[PDB]
Amino acid sequence: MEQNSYVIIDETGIHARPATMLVQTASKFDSDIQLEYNGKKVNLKSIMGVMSLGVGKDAEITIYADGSDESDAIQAISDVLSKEGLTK
Repeated sequence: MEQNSYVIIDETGIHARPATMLVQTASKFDSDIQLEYNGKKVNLKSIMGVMSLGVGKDAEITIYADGSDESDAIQAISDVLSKEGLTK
């Protein structure tokens, strides 16, 4: 299983807007990607979780992936994350 950590830079804190794309692009692949935040792991396939993940700004989040696209899913995430600008 391959994961990926990041830092929130969006004062909006990963919301349903992005959480959607991330979650989407996450499962959209196949691998079993999971969201994490300050030891708070969840399902990167559900918003209710990514949303209730209080992905506040200045907060460091993470995402896991265990499949055949895991790495590919991780590459998509960071992309979606940076794509929106919730991180870096």
